[PDB]
Amino acid sequence: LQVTISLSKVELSVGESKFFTCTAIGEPESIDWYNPQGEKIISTQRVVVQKEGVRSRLTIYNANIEDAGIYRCQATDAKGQTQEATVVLEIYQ
Amino acid sequence: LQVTISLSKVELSVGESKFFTCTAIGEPESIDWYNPQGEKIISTQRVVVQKEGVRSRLTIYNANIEDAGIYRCQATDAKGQTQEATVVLEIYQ
Repeated sequence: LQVTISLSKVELSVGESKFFTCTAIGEPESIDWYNPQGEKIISTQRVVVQKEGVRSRLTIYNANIEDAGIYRCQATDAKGQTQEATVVLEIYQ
Repeated sequence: LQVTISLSKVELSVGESKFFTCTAIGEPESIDWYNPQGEKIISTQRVVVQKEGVRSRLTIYNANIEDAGIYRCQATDAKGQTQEATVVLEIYQ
């Protein structure tokens, strides 16, 4: 048994910060995050991704109105086949 | 491959409404939601749970300050063994 609670869309207020956990059940080889502009997110000082085994944590710090958009988590097994989940970030104020 | 994005805690504003999706990967026989007071949630007019196959959707409508708390999703395989995930609901304003 693996149980998860996931959300379609999350609302954030400017200045707030939140982390999202992505989980690949299977024998996933890689898990990456893609920002609402198509680009694999590389940890910065303010948006960090820390892979915690079979899970990957994207933490958005000090949110701003430009962080809005669809984020993708994308998993990859060892024969190069992918699978993904998307969460929608809204920024208010 | 099964991919999911889940949150530790979600903040809601009074009057707002949001749905949470719980997923049990395995051969889950049942999936139930427990409100922050320990009780299996029974669909009302305002808080509905609709089981969608291997997933269960808890929708909280017209949120109020009393909806705050920890919610549990709890899955049960056919030999009565359980497993769970918890999300934290905060209500502001």
